Amino acid sequence: EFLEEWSMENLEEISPAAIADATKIFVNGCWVGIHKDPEQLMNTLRKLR
Repeated sequence: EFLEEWSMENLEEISPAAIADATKIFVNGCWVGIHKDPEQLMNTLRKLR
């Protein structure tokens, strides 16, 4: 849930010509989206943990 309100583009609502310069987000094995700013997402997830 938290990833989807933190602006994670899903797999169905995206064009594959905008996936080269984006980070693959996995959760527990399955690929669930991409993201365009992985450091603010990363330390935000850490300070929520």
